[PDB]
Amino acid sequence: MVKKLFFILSKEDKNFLFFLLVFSVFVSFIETFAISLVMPFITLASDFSYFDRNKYLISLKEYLNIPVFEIIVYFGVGLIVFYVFRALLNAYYFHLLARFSKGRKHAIAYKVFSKFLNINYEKFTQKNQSEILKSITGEVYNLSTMISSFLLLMSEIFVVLLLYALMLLINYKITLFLSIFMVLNAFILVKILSPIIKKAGLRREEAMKNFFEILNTNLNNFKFIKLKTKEDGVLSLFKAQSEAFSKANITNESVAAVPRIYLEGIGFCVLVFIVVFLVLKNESDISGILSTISIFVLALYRLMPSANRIITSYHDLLYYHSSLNIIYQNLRQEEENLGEGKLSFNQELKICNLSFGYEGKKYLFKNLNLNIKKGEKIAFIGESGCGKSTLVDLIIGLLKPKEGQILIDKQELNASNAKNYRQKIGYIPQNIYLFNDSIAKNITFGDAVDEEKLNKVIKQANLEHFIKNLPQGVQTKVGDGGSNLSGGQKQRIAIARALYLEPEILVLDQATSALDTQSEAKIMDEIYKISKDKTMIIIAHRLSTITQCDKVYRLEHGKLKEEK
Amino acid sequence: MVKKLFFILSKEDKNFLFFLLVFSVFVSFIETFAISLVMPFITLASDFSYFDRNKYLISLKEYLNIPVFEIIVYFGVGLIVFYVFRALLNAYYFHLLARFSKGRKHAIAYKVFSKFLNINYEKFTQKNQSEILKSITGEVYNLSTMISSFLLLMSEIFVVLLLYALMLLINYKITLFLSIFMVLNAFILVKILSPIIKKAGLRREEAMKNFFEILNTNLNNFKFIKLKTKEDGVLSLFKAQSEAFSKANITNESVAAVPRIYLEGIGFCVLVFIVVFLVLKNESDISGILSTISIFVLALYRLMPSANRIITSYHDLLYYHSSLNIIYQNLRQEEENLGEGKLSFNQELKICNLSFGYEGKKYLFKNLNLNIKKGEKIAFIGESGCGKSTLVDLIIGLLKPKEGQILIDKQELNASNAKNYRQKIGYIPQNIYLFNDSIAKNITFGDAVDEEKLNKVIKQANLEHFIKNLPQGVQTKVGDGGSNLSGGQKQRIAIARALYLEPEILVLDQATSALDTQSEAKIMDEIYKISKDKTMIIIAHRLSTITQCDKVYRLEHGKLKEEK
Repeated sequence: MVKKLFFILSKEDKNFLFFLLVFSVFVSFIETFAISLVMPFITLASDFSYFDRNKYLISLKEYLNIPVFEIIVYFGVGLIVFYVFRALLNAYYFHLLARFSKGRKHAIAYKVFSKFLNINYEKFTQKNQSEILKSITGEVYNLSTMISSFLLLMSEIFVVLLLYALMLLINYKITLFLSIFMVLNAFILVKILSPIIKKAGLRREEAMKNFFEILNTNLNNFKFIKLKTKEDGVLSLFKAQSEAFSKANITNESVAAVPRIYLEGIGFCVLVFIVVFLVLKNESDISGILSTISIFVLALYRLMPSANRIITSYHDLLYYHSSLNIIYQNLRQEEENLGEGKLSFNQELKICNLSFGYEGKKYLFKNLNLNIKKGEKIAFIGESGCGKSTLVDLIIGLLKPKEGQILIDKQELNASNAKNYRQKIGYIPQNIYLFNDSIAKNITFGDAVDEEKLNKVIKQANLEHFIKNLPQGVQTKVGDGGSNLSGGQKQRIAIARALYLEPEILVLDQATSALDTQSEAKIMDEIYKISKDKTMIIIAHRLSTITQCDKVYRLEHGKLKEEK
Repeated sequence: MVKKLFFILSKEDKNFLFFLLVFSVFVSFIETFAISLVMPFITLASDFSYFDRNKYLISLKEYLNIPVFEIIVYFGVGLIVFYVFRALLNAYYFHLLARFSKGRKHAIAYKVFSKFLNINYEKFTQKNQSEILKSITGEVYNLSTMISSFLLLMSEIFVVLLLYALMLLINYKITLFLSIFMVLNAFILVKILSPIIKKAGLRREEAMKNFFEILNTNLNNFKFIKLKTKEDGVLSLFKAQSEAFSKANITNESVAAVPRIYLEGIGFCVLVFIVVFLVLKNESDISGILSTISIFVLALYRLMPSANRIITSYHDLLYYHSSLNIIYQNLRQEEENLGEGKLSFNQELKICNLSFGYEGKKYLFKNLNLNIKKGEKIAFIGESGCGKSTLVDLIIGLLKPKEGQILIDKQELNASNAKNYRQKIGYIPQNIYLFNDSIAKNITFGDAVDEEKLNKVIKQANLEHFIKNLPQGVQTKVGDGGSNLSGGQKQRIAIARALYLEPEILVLDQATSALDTQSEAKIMDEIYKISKDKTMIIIAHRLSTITQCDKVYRLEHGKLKEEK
């Protein structure tokens, strides 16, 4: 269970979080060397005796150094300097807890999250977005506040063993009491209150997952649920998650408080009964139980949190940790920074012996071959998602062939020159999930504000007649989905976001002119004269727009053939 | 600032959280009536004197009730019964804190979140989804754990005033000390450590917002960012948020620990000055500072949390609270449960004098009139969003007219019979945000597993030839939006999710046959013979599919006219 922790925190985090245990264990010696001087400076204060008594204090007052006045000044100064050094120490030794916690929360989580970008786009498109986003958030904060209390458990147990090595080793009666009354409540809680708490924590984790994913599942299609506008759908579905997260979070945060209450109870009690046993021959009182009780109460309060944080973090480590590190070996070991190489598309692009499929799956290409010289302007009139959306995307640079090759000018561009060709093609998705911004955003997307490129693309895009019509112009709001940036605008901004990287493969990969019909007529002056410089791919199961193509591979069952 | 709190918690929560203050203030009298007996039972224990001395104990031992043996048994029993009643009370009086906190977290938040479903779909579509989802989550947990410590501040101040009303009212010297040393650190913290902490909290809130929204902004278009596959984009953008949330969360959680450290510091220091000032002839001492110091330390620890929780919750209440309750008066007061009425579409549907726009805004219709008998099968070659999506939607059942009326069989269906007509039309969005499920989900969506309806629709939908081709069939996993649930699959499932509510207005509101071209040829046997029973609306800026329509209102600048 603790493997994934030293497996998530790299050498940097390991070194700096291994020294932290030393800091907390060594500062417990300060909070037991400056805090266990209280009795001495309260018992040497009334009366001014003590130094004319006992072997130690009489062999110390016989050091003839001084009297009993300047010693109080010196001791008060060393105690306020010990307290001031204790606090000056506590600043950085409690302000590093947030560096470890919120650090990994907002360093590790980010690194591993965007680490899921080196993966093949297949499985990245074979897992719900709700699942991905719900994970990269609450689990991060949870395991962050769960890691930063699982290293305060050993410091307090070592400080308790170190408090017992002097006040119970020593002391003998307090030895038996600190080895019987600190282990008699160690099984009363960590066996009876542990399991049910763990189960509550797991139930809470599943509840959180379910909730997040469901709500985001009602989020993407805000419309059909407002088509019926069902308070049925809305209230009931959201109340599944509402009441679930309610009962779960509440039960968790309540059972989490059971520990400290039971610790206090056992403390004041296990005082009472043992006090009631021996009441017929005393006939003396003394101390010895004072310091013992104060120390065992302090230690009990310092291991109660160890217990609770254990119960909850044992439910939080099973959640992420594995699911966040294991999907980082089939996804980062993938198309990561080319492969120290690149290629050129001066000749043709041949497919040759395709044969691919999904992660299930059933093959659909099965030894398929085709070629296209750099400028052929091909088209694929087939089955879409069983033809178009699949074969054309496979033809891009993503989705490794299950038996193919694909050669750009006779160079074998497999998982090698991948990055050096991925950044060498267009897109234009017509139904593009544009993000709220200002017209020019995205447009250039990840380029820049090249103006000379911005304006030129804007005029190239047959959209200058609605951009000049805009209110703020190139900085005109877009909203998001709709958001006038629909087909007409959306797809203009799409061919434009596709002209922003320029060369050299203009795949349709969407809709033959998004929506409008004069668009295969008005963006043909962009699709057939402007775009007369390169190699264009077409996802047209329609007509018209392929009035300037050359190869029309019809993918029947179960192979392609450029009918033309 | 505390207005929105009694404005968020309804009468139920108000009554049950008003009694909580009484419970915590009255149990402080128990934790000061059972905890302040310690001295008495430790000072009457050594020696067995005391009762043969002092007016009180000698007038109490002269009660002749008993001796000094059975009294210890009785007192130990009442102390273990007071402690046991203290704990038995602490159970429910610490397990209601999670009921108030996690309750409103997972009751109030849900209620108000889905409360945003009664709103007009206009502004619900004029605000980013990232903004909506990032709010309905972290802000909920934050204000939940922020509310459940803002009511523990008055109980500890009232218990401190009640501890001072007996140990400092009384005591006189401890009166002056409890009115000077509890107010001298009350401005050292709540003026110097308050402001910067508040600013850190707000900075952290903004950071959290920015981060969440940004990451969700890279989430929706996982493709173009994998088109360039930019570790530039990925790492840099995500690192803005990473380092931001890092510094913010860490600074917040560190400065949040400043209070208790400074409280301890001031405590031991002040004690040191009180022990170092008067030290020129002592020789002899007493108590009076023991109980005083213990009590002021306990109270200081119990108001330190008051201070910190104040500093953070003052930054968390400004976040939600307002933004979560104020958008519940223009959004719930809206189309909420019809208006005790309904209507019938036995005659025609007239528009008459549209003239609508938005909240911006520049009108688009400008006095527009048109009518359509129930079965006309109309089409709008406008431009969508501004004509199709607009007119179709507006006259659909959403987006209140800015000057119109719309009559279904002469009945004025404004904001009244709305719900009784919203649940009386189709949809089919072609590019439908399909969830991750099993073919039949959604299909029926919010209906049921009507089988006789399920199978019948499935065969009606011209998709039986790919459903029978599926692996798990009607329970075939839909990937995401495909995967395999492609254009044909999506739009088949769309016309099908539209046939699931059946009658009576079959709007296109998307794509003239989504993608495929034999689809206006193969789903015409669904669009022109099956769908020969009702009134169909068409969002076709294309051709073909409107080979069976009757009115083709072309919306030029700036009005419509059924050219036909």
